[PDB]
Amino acid sequence: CSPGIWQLDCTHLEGKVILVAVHVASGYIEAEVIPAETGQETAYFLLKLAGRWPVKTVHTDNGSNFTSTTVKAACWWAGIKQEFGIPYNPSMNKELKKIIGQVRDQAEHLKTAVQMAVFIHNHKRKGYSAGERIVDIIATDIQ
Amino acid sequence: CSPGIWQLDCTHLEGKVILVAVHVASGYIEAEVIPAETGQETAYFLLKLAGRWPVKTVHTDNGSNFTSTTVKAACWWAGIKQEFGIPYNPSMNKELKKIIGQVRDQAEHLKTAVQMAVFIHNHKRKGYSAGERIVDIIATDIQ
Ligand SMILES: Cc1cc(C(=O)NC2CCCCCC2)c2c(c1[C@H](OC(C)(C)C)C(=O)O)[C@]1(CC2)CC[C@@H](C)CC1
Ligand SMILES: Cc1cc(C(=O)NC2CCCCCC2)c2c(c1[C@H](OC(C)(C)C)C(=O)O)[C@]1(CC2)CC[C@@H](C)CC1
Repeated sequence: CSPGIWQLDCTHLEGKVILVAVHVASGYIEAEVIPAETGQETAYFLLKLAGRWPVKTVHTDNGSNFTSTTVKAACWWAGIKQEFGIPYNPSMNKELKKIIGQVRDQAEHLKTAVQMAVFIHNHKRKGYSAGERIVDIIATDIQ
Repeated sequence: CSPGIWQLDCTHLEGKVILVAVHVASGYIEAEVIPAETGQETAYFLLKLAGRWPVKTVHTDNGSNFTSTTVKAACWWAGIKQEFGIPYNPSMNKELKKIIGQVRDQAEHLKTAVQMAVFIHNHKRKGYSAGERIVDIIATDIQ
């Protein structure tokens, strides 16, 4: 997979919304609890992500996520296009919920447990970790 | 400078608080508006940062920032130590305020303009950009 492709999806836990972004080529994840599943939260999240990584295309399992003018304006400003090379055929959201449950009792707030789970996931040895693979993929792509 | 050293500081604009983290070796920045200048916001921010980058030591220009038990617990869990190799002698916070002012009229909310400014800063050509330098520094360090 190309080094600039990211997938964004929302999942639900404890009555709250978790926005999950996956760097498809490496398995690296960024995730955050958001108050509402809205175009404004999505747009703000995409702007943050694009300022930290070289985001070229974005995919999702719910295409209606990207219909708001707010999201479109954010993609426009950051130069993000929609991904079309990933067919929809009806993963880590469940594996991420697994880690959250493992650490949930260590934190009061769900948003804390989510970041603990992101940390665990990105640094776990699978023989590099996801965090190691993304930087080497993007670094190699620069050259 | 070592590839795992980050500097964290808060600055103020429009009556709000902006938390600014700098990867000292590359100039790469992450920044966010936070509601209050509190140990809980600092701790949560450090947990997010450490799950995304290999954070080994953290420095600051206001040492009292790191006295709360909440921050200490976060550093403990993520394995972060305090940096001692950067003497205090009384930069980018001003350069970042410069970019914010340049784009401020393009967004309603300050928090949006901040992320726009982070994007501009990390992708500006200075002949690589900060975003390119951090990944190559960390990738080279893995090997
Ligand atoms: C709200 C809250 C409060 C405290 C706190 O001040 N506890 C004191 C400690 C001193 C001795 C006992 C008296 C109680 C702590 C956390 C949190 C956490 O929320 C934030 C991320 C800070 C926003 C949460 O969601 O629970 C930690 C540990 C300490 C943060 C680090 C993390 C790995 C584990 C959870
Ligand atoms: C709150 C808000 C609302 C709208 C919006 O829905 N405008 C519509 C567009 C359709 C046509 C005119 C009618 C009005 C827009 C933004 C924001 C922004 O706050 C968030 C990041 C989304 C949380 C802000 O702080 O202003 C953007 C552009 C569009 C986001 C992208 C960014 C590069 C520039 C600012």
